[PDB]
Amino acid sequence: EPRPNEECLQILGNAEKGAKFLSDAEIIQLVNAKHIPAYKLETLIETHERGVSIRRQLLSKKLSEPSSLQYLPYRDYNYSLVMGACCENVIGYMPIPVGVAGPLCLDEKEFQVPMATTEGCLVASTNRGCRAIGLGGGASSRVLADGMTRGPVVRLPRACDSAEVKAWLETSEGFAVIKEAFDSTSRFARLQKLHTSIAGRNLYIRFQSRSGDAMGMNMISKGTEKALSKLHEYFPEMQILAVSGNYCTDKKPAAINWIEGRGKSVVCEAVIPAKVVREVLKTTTEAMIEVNINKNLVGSAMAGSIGGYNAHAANIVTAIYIACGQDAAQNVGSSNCITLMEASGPTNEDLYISCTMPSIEIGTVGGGTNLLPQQACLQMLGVQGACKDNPGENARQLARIVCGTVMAGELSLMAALAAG
Amino acid sequence: EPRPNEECLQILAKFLSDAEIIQLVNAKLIETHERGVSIRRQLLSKKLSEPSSLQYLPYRDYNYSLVMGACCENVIGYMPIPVGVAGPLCLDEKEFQVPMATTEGCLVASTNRGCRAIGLGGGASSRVLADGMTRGPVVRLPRACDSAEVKAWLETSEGFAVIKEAFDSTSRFARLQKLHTSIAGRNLYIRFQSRSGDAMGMNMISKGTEKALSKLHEYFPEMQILAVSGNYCTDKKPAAINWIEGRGKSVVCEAVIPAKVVREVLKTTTEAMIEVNINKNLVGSAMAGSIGGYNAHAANIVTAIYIACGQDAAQNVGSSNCITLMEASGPTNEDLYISCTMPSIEIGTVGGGTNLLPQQACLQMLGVQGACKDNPGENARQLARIVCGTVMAGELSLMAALAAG
Amino acid sequence: PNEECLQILGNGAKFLSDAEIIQLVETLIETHERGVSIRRQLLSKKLSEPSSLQYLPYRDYNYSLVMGACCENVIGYMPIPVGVAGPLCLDEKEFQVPMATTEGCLVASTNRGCRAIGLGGGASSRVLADGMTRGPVVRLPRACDSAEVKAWLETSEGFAVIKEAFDSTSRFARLQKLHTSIAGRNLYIRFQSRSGDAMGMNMISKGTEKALSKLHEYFPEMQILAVSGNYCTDKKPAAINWIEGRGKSVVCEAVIPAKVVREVLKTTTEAMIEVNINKNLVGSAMAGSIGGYNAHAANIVTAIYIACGQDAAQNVGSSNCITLMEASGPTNEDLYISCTMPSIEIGTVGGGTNLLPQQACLQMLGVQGACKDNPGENARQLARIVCGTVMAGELSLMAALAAG
Amino acid sequence: GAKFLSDAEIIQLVNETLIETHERGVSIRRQLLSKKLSEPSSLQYLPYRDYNYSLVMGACCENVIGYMPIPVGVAGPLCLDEKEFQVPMATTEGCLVASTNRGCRAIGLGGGASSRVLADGMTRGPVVRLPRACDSAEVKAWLETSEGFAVIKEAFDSTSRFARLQKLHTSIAGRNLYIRFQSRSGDAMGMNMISKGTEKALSKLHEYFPEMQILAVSGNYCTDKKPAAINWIEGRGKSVVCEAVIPAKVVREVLKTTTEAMIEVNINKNLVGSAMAGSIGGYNAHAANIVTAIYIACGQDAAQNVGSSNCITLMEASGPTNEDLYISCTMPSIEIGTVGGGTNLLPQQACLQMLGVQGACKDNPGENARQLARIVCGTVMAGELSLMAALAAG
Ligand SMILES: CC(C)c1c(C(=O)N[C@H](CO)c2ccccc2)nc(-c2ccc(F)cc2)n1CC[C@@H](O)C[C@@H](O)CC(=O)O
Ligand SMILES: CC(C)c1c(C(=O)N[C@H](CO)c2ccccc2)nc(-c2ccc(F)cc2)n1CC[C@@H](O)C[C@@H](O)CC(=O)O
Ligand SMILES: CC(C)c1c(C(=O)N[C@H](CO)c2ccccc2)nc(-c2ccc(F)cc2)n1CC[C@@H](O)C[C@@H](O)CC(=O)O
Ligand SMILES: CC(C)c1c(C(=O)N[C@H](CO)c2ccccc2)nc(-c2ccc(F)cc2)n1CC[C@@H](O)C[C@@H](O)CC(=O)O
Repeated sequence: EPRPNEECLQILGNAEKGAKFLSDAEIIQLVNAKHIPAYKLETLIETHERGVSIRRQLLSKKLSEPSSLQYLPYRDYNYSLVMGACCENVIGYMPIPVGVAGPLCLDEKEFQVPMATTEGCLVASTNRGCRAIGLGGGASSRVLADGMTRGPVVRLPRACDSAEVKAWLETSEGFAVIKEAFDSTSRFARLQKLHTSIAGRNLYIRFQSRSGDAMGMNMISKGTEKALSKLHEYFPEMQILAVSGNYCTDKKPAAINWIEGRGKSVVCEAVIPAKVVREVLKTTTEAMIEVNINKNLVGSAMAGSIGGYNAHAANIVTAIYIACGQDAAQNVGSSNCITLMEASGPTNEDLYISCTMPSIEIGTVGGGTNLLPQQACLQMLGVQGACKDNPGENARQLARIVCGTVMAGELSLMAALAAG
Repeated sequence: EPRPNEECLQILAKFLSDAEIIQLVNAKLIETHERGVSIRRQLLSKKLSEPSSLQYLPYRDYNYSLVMGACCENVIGYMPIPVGVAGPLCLDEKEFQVPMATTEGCLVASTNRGCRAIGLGGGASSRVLADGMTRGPVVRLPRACDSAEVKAWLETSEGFAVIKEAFDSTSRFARLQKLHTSIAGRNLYIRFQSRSGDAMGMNMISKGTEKALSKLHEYFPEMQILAVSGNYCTDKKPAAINWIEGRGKSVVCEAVIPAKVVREVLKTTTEAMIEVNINKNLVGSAMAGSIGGYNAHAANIVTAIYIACGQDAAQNVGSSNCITLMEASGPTNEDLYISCTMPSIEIGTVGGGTNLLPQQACLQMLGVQGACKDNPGENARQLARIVCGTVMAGELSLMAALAAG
Repeated sequence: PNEECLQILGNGAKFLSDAEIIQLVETLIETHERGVSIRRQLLSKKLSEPSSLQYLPYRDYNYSLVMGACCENVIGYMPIPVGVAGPLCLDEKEFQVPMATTEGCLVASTNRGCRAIGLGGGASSRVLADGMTRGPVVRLPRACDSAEVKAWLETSEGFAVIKEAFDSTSRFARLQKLHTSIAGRNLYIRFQSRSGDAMGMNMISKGTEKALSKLHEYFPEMQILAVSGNYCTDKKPAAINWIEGRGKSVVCEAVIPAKVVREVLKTTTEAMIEVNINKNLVGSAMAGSIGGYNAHAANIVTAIYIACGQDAAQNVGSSNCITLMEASGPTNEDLYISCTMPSIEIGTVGGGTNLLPQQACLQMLGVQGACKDNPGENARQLARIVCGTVMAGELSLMAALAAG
Repeated sequence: GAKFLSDAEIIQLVNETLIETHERGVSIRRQLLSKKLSEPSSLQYLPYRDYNYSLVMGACCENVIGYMPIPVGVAGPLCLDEKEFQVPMATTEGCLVASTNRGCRAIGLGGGASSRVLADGMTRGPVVRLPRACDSAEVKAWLETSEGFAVIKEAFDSTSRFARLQKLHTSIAGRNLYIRFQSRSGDAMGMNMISKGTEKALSKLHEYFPEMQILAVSGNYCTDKKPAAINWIEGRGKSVVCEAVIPAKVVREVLKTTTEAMIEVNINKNLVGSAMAGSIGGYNAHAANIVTAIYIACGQDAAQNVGSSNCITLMEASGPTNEDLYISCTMPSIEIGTVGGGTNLLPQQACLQMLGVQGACKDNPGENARQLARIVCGTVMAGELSLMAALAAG
């Protein structure tokens, strides 16, 4: 029997009763009367799972089809780590199939690479690329740079004033003061040379710094706030218009990420014997190079691409990112890649391949990497959490694995297009 | 208990044990699909440096029937992505509860705040401006003089009619629009474009493209199909051609937020919002050398909806293309007009990950699951409008947070 | 005098002296050259060094065709050295290409590239498209309204009305399919049309003004914000010109025998291909280039443009070029080269092509003025010559870079 | 020997240095050229007599058959940094000089413009190649150390007095390494000076990495005379900014428009319009018109208008009543000089002398080139003001 709303408020308020005594229908009555907020259903109710169940029932009534959420799962999931960290207004979870592609022979080691995707043939094709690399002695990679960025926009009264601030940041003394404020916000914060650009009285400042094993967006944002506050002391007429003025650039296509790099800049390479190209990849070295020149270079050129000189790097990046608790929206910039191919060896029949990815935004701590299922996929690769002995080594290793797996995916798709 | 290799083969699955099946694989089929995943996980665990790595990677009680031979291979489980709800989104005199699969804290709550501002301001209106998935093969003739001849042939009415007949014959939803061609010496990049009903249409347009190129091969036997995709589509890479010509659904959305609502809900002013939009989304993206990235975080919303609704999440590269504009509005010039224009939303409600039941639950929330029989492509066009509208909600909230500081 | 100078001017200016007219301070003065002299004297007193104008020439130049047409506030002319590179063997013909430049070695290097092409059987070119553009921005009250205008222009009926207004302005005004693009309540409309032998910026601007007035009849709430909303795009870098084309889209090609690559170009075919891939494709890609997949197309375009009375500011878009190179022939030692230039903005009538010195350089190439029997043939031929000469320039410079 | 022989004697012998005199050498080359043209009378109105060919031969042009007169107009005074400039503009486009002159008048009545040079450094961007990507990565890291950069900086700076190497920018593409050398070049544009420093620098780098192959001294990473995002973001040559405030009264009477109309056209044309067109660095009306006209008049490399005209034009409301028009133009890659190339010729030096920037500034190296870059940016702003007013007024 559904009790009145006045009586239900007294039971929940009591210390030795709680929501346990109230029913499903009674809690739904309190939320609709604005006594209890729907987004705090986890804290008020005895368990996290029951809070999600109540929000699903509230949502179902609003929908045109009441049984819409029937096959959206929610039970037996660890909501404790998601609440107040990863998601709000939670109505369940979305299971994404995870396949394995390996072994990927990279830097004299072997990796079993997890790939969360619903695209048919993606895992198996990437697996074929790994097999070709394995029979060809393996791949080698190098991290060329490491530093997450934030690109605020500030505004001085005049262009003459903004020019003065740019010159001030360029002196050794001015940069030293701003570096002191930036680095004071975190243990891993080490500010590199600034990258500034004027647009009239506007000034776009590109802060860059390592962030341990974190992706580092929040850490670099906090350091940027303290740095601009210190700059405000020397220039009180400056106005911080936005902590992100799209000069970072985060989650949008931008030539600045392609040229300067953002996060981890990485390069991989391998040599596939002529026999391996024929038997595994069902093509030739000559055919692979001709498709790479006219698709990945000339084709992308005709399309007006900036940073998209590859076949499907975004497929591999997105799959690994979802599996390993990364920010999947950062696939925009993280998938930037140029794939090159040429002839090699004594008879000029072997296929040299390289992929260069200047802006892989990645981390093994914080965000979705705090969740246990996501940590399982990181644990496969041996990069879960922060490396204490060498800060940033786990995040750098994951970036190398992404670049190497992208190269495996490039080998297989380009071989499929060449053979027809 | 473990039997020899000879005794295990004569019996062979249900009779044998889990330990015996592992011995058969290493020596150099399964009853249920769930059991097949379990055997793959045990073999994988021995190869890893930490054998208990897959402990918290779930796999049991998941419907693998629709995944095997369709969506994923070498399957070792599934990855649960938390789904949240942001709504109601008042769009075209309707109300939508938008599912958002993400692990970024505050994304769903912030998008929900943007929805609240739109709802208190009378709502949003959107229009689909274009619709047509593309494929951009590269072919090659002996000379540039020959590739020019093929370009001119495709430009004639009768030449285009022959290629359109071959293309449209592959599917009942296939309707070939005007071709866009581009020469690079003896190379010729042909951009086929066509509606695909409610499907995203990559497989449908690829099939029509192969038949179209085969027909072109009859008139020009010296032509060589180098690649069915020559990166002129362009699929899953940044490209100005998608920005200018469009790819999939081109969409526009708009709303007017009362000055009262900008102050109380968004904690800012209309003047501050316009100033940040001009200097971040236009001038800022311009200084960064952006093509199509004239927005705050469209990619966050696109990606979250895409994962929840069984889309190709890798297509967020081009689908996130967006320009966000803001100006003063109303009789006192204090209200905030906002528009978002997304020329290349690549989306669908049939095929791929939308065949799975959990993904279909999120599509069913929006009322766009499956193929619309009475009006082909209506559900896919509706989902594209919902994405553009939710992106606009996300733009309002994030831009308000940046302006306020 | 002071008062007497005004009375004589009422009747003429020939009776008054140079110092008298300056005391007071085009149509007032009798001759055109005399008007330039008085303007130079007034300017000299304003300069910190009045002797600056000493070596800027002005006498004995035909100012009749420049006044009220090509330049204002004229104080003389700037002599640009003109050299000749050729013969350029193009489409079974031979061309002597004039090149106005002050860059040392440019003409001689381009001349070497021509020599390589000529010993290898010659080049062949094709015009792929033709149509100058104008890209206005209009504005409707809402995005729902701008979408209504876009759909209306896309129908056969709505396009027919706008095409009729556009085509009524000029003989050569023939409107091709429109290319529109929405940005909220804004609508950017790309009008395109051939323009005979003229570059066609004034002709397409007149057709666009009439087209937007006719569009306002059907949509009275529409506001023409600007006749150019940078969607053309004219004289700025833009991916739309690269993809859709602007003016003449052209391609050239040639096979250079292996012997010619060694003796004339002092390099090999293999060396040339490796530099082309890693400089013009990969190098330009790393630099974030849109349409700049070449060595120095801009050098050749600019030089020919100044010599032949073109708008040299249009080298921004006209120099768009992708240069490709691969192995060729039975032994795979011959060098196949092609250049593709999708947006050569060019003309042989109007503007600086009305001046006699500029017409001399056009007459060398056989493309001066309008082709009567085949309208647009002279402008198309000049675009083919530009693309062919660019290819000559690519061959020589790329060979110099490969050899080190 | 050559002086005694007639014009007709040398021409019939065939069917540079031997002629001795310059003008007669151009005359003989015109006659040989005439017999190859379908219309030999084409050269009639192409002038050549009475021109100083002494500075052109072996410096600026080859196979010379005359000169091309380009009309030069004057737009001014341009009130810039408490000074006044009469800006020469070589063009054949009707109304360009007069429109630019109107923009100068609007700036003059509004108190004048102010400019600042933000950066200075011509670049060359060679491509080198190591055997593997691991090797090219090693060279990148070596150049990034303080000791490695010091050795390369020593070889670069030894080639010239003005050669002072700045921080290198490198980019890997597999086994390729693209290295962007940058340095001031006094008052010269500096393409020749930076190329010589780059050659000696790569030779020193080869001592430490002998398997390195210099594929090309320019690998299109400079980037010279092609559109490139690297020039827009990092700058090339002179990076400059200008600004001015135009009173509401001046916008109405001189420019025939309003401040509100000018800002709306600038937002929707120069920002949103250029954005829709897929532009990188083309956020302006016609900076290229002004850059090209000044460049041809002042002996610059006109082909460098590709990168030099990169410009973003911004406009907003200003003043107490918010009715005045603030304008700014930012041009990050003005490639320019007042010594070398076409600036060696006397007519071109006349136009440089009008602006007071001809030749090399002895007391302050690079001051004349910097001043001319400020004048270009300021004149571009005048051109932006006038054309934008014409479009706004319809
Ligand atoms: C990525 C998967 C794997 C793939 C493959 C592929 O790799 N196939 C090989 C050979 O069958 C393979 C090998 C082992 C196991 C299974 C399959 N072929 C295609 C494909 C389809 C239609 C079409 F018209 C062009 C390519 N795709 C989908 C391509 C898309 O995800 C990005 C693509 O569109 C990006 C681009 O190339 O522009
Ligand atoms: C949208 C999310 C949640 C968000 C918000 C945000 O929406 N905040 C408001 C106010 O707190 C809010 C309102 C209701 C509920 C919860 C939170 N503020 C930031 C943020 C952080 C640091 C920083 F330096 C710049 C912005 N972010 C991260 C956005 C990023 O994913 C793309 C962003 O980096 C793209 C860009 O603007 O460049
Ligand atoms: C075309 C001109 C003449 C040229 C040549 C050239 O053609 N040289 C050959 C040498 O055999 C030649 C042949 C016959 C007659 C005379 C000279 N070599 C260079 C050059 C200089 C320095 C340097 F570091 C990189 C190239 N340049 C300057 C080109 C520039 O205007 C655009 C260039 O910067 C575009 C680019 O490649 O990025
Ligand atoms: C600057 C020149 C002179 C100019 C002017 C101009 O300045 N006009 C004013 C008012 O009449 C004026 C003031 C004083 C003296 C003489 C004339 N109006 C146009 C023009 C023509 C057609 C058309 F459809 C759009 C504008 N143009 C041509 C500009 C072109 O070279 C680049 C332009 O196309 C770049 C662009 O805006 O996209």
